[PDB]
Amino acid sequence: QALLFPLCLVLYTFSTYIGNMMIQPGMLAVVEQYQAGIDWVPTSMTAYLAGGMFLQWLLGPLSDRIGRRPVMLAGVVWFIVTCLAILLAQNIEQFTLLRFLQGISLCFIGAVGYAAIQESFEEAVCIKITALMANVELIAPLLGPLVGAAWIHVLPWEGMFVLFAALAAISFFGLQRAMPETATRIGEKLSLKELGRDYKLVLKNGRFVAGALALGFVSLPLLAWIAQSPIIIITGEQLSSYEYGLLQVPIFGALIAGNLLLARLTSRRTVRSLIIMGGWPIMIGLLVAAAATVISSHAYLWMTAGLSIYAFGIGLANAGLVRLTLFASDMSKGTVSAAMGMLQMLIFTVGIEISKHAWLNGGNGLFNLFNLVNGILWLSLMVIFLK
Ligand SMILES: O=C(N[C@H](CO)[C@H](O)c1ccc([N+](=O)[O-])cc1)C(Cl)Cl
Ligand SMILES: [Pr+3]
Ligand SMILES: [Pr+3]
Repeated sequence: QALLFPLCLVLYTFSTYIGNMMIQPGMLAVVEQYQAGIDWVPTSMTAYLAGGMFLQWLLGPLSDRIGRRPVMLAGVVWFIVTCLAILLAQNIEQFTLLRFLQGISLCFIGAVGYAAIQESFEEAVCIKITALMANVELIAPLLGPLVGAAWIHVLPWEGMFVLFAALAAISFFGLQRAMPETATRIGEKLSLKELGRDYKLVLKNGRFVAGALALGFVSLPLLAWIAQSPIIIITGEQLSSYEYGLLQVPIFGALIAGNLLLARLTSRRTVRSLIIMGGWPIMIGLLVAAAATVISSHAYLWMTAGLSIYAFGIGLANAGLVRLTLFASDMSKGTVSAAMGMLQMLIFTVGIEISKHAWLNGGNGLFNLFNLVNGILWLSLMVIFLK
């Protein structure tokens, strides 16, 4: 009778995710409205993700000391305010700063929201909620760009931010009445020296770092495609909004297909064999995209096929590498999760920006060549990581 709590956390999580996914196709309308160059399109996502890594390391220990309730509720409010505030941005620089401020809201989901879930419910009921949250993460990158392309076809980009704020408001009120206080160290002081030392400690573990870096590198081509596909397809190939959306279907559908095969194979395959199994489509897909576009710069259908094959591999291999990276360090899971989360976002932010310059200077060929080296770096780390 009190399932309002995990339900409203799912709603909030969903809203921060479309806070990125719906926005990207709208970015072409944003830069036209500010009369800014196309180079600002991928940067919207870069700033959002950079904000997502800013406070990651702090919120867990802090909410443990002052309460999961006030910290979680504060994050929801912060998202509401920054979503509305971007309506007042006067140039693309100001717009990009607010994307960064919005992205900080991402830190509250894992470090305090999910921490509260694990502390409240039975381990059997905890699996049901976790699975549901995983479903949302899988559905957002498919539906997001589709709904976002449909939105700006009829409605202003500003309207999307009003929608994000509204969904988060509903989420606030449910959390305000249903979230219990579960923080275990209320009243205790926080030492930033002890906290910083815990992070130096996790980063000393070479096998943990290899796994965490590998997760960043291997996912980068997907994230770069989310960031840049509007300018690649619409301004680069001179195609329509409809085709932009159509090309998302084989890519994110393959990702889903990869995850469903994972579920069917899990009882009769170890984590290690699934990573190796995914490596074939990961490497072949990225090779196909690169070879085709070097031969012919405008072979965007070959590019899309290569990325779908690669995306299938990710669906099969990623969750297993997450699990193994998590247990590669014997330290507290709060510290480990936050560390691996920050390492992968560091790669995403820097990688998208490199990817942007690669595309601007050399087109689809360079875009896909850079994705290929990221695949090679994942593979290089797995030869070491797996033993
Ligand atoms: O895009 C992915 N998701 C992972 C983890 O969910 C990635 O770390 C990520 C996290 C948050 C995010 N966002 O809300 O902007 C995007 C990617 C795929 Cl690699 Cl599954
Ligand atoms: Pr310490
Ligand atoms: Pr400690």
